Parts: sequence; C-alpha cells; structure tokens
Amino acid sequence: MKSLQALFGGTFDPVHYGHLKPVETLANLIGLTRVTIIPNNVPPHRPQPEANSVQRKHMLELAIADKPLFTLDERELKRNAPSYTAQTLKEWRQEQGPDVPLAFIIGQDSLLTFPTWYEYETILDNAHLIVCRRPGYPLEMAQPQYQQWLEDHLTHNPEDLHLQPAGKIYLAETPWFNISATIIRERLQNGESCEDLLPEPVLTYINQQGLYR
Ligand SMILES: [Xe]
Ligand SMILES: [Xe]
Repeated sequence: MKSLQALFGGTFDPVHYGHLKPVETLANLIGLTRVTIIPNNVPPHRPQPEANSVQRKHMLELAIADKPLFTLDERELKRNAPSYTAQTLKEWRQEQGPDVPLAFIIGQDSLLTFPTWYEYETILDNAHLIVCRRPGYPLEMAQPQYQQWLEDHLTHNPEDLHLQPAGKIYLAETPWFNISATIIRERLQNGESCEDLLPEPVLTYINQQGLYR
C-alpha cells in the first residue's frame, strides 16, 4: 500500500505551538512522512475568526515554511458550499485512490464528543483517526452509548495505520501544551507577551499586519 497521509484541520486563529509541536512529534513517533493542513472557515451562524482566511492561510505557511513534514491545502477556504470534515475526506479518498492510507488528526478532547460534530461512521470508512494525547484525560465518550464504537475502532499498534487505508483510531503519546488561540488573541489585545506561544515568524507577521488589535 502507499505512504500514510495525515490531514489536520481547523481554523488556526492563529496557528500556535499547541497545534504544531504535538503534530511534529508524529514523524518520530509513528513514522508519519506527510501532514497536509486543511484550514477552514466558520459558518456565518457561528463566532467568526478574528483574522480572515488569507491572514490565517499566510500565518500557517509562515509556521510551516521550515518544516518538511507539512504542506497546506487551501480548498475549504475556496469552497462556497459549507465545509465538513467528511466532505474533505471523501474528496481526498477520491483524489488519492483506495490504496493510500489516510488519517485525520484530532485532539483527545474532540475525540470524546466526536459523534456530535459527526459523520464519524463515514470518516472511519474513509480514513483513520490519529489522536493527540491529552495527559490525564480518559478514553470515555461524553455519550455513554458511543463507548462501543470507540472501543471497537481503537488500536494499540501504530502499524495498522500504515497497513490499512482507513478504519482505526490510535492514541499517540504526543507531548501536550496548555496553549490556546483564544488566550493568545486576548493576550495580544491586552498587550501581554506571546513570545513563548507561537513561532516568531507568525508573531512578527501579526505585528507587521496589525492583527488581533
Ligand atoms: Xe480535514
Ligand atoms: Xe500547524
């Protein structure tokens, strides 16, 4: 089969170390050679990112410039019909073929309520789920009924991600960081230092552009 490809989505407002460092460690932990970040927008009916689509795309390219592991796909930022993880992954499966292992990266917090921002059954049909560990969190769904789904799909063997196309859920022992885009925005507006929270090229860019004012 082909080389595993992982997909990493989100709004990245802005991208920061809490998003990047855990994922970078996957190259070492499970032999992941490629991660494609697919940033998205937020539907009009929900709180909007403070930085726009082009600013958030640029900050991600700044953060990713010197990291060969990463590439960026700007489709969800160009699509007019609402974005859905399952919709992205279905297009990916189509574009890559059924012979390519595919994985979606998520945090251990989101895993627990996965069926809520669902299409879960469809996602595990199209790709694997690579879960970035949250020290101290349990592997127990918010909805006690989905515990079965979760337990049937889990794997303790990283090799399954490389030998099958989709269907598995693996908890990677990635480092974790107490950093959040929301607090960084607040600190930037409060004039507090964010030097230890995201890449210098992104922070410098933020200042040049006068973002998060
Ligand atoms: Xe994605
Ligand atoms: Xe990232």
